[PDB]
Amino acid sequence: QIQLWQFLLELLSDSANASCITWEGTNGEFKMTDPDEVARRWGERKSKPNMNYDKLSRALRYYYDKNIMTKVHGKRYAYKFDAHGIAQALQPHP
Amino acid sequence: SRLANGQIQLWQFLLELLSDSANASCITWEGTNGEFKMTDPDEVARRWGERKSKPNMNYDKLSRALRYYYDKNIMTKVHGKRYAYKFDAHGIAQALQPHP
Amino acid sequence: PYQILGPTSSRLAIQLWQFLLELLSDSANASCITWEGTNGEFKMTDPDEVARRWGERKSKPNMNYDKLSRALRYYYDKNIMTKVHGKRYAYKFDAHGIAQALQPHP
DNA sequence: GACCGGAAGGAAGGAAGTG
DNA sequence: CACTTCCTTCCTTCCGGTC
Repeated sequence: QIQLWQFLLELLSDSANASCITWEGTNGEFKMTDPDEVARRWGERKSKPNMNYDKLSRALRYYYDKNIMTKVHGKRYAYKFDAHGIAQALQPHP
Repeated sequence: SRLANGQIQLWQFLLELLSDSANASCITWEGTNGEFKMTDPDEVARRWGERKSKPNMNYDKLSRALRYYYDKNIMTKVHGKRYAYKFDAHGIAQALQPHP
Repeated sequence: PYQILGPTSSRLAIQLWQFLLELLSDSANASCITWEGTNGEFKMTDPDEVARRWGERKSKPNMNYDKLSRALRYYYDKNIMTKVHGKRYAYKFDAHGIAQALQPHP
């Protein structure tokens, strides 16, 4: 199915959807400017009327452990994709 | 369990680590009746990955596996303690020699 | 409803979809399973009861919902039934799938 | 309110065993 | 085959907590 981490890159790529989500430079760093709006779409996308930011953020926090993306400290609605994290998952040395 | 004799099952693999106290770092017992605790859930998960050739394995995915054992009655959650699961002898007994 | 009881009772004259419609026949089993719309949509109101029974009729214990559900998950591509999106324990039969299985018309 | 992480359980679909 | 078995993967859907 459509994975969340993918569905975010679906909207980040389109600069017309800068109202809800957009990049913030650094290195693969991004922000949700309208947190509710993001969750609202990811809701309808998966036939989910209840899906809010809390339920979405939970989904994102699992990626801290999967080592896909990390939370940008202090900065509100700030999540940064982890290159090394993703690189250590497709070039592993057990 | 030594009475085992497909691949290793999680409930089995855990009893392998529990038997040896060299692995007391990440997993260990907590009183009688098979109450056990994971003292480093991260470590346990990583080995269950090593054993099943699956480097991605993390608690969320491992833990989900344990939670399927509630209907098999193979092991149970200790509600009080964090990262603490209790085995069920009768469960693994019925799992090995089922009687209709 | 009555229309769907055509296929079910004609095959009754043992696969899992057959057994599910054997449960939907009459009622008193409404406690565990029943219909939504008579299009095909149906819900399991006690999933773990449906399971317990299905295991009993096949003479195999340790038959939970996950093991039953996985069986329904293979019916997706055979086109015997489909999932109802965002409805806990809700599935929908495909008449055109049951058609091919009862009568082969290539 | 944003943020953290258990914990439960759904739902999908691989992979190997059943008989 | 038509499942059964055992997951792995990916989340919703609650929480009781920190800040």
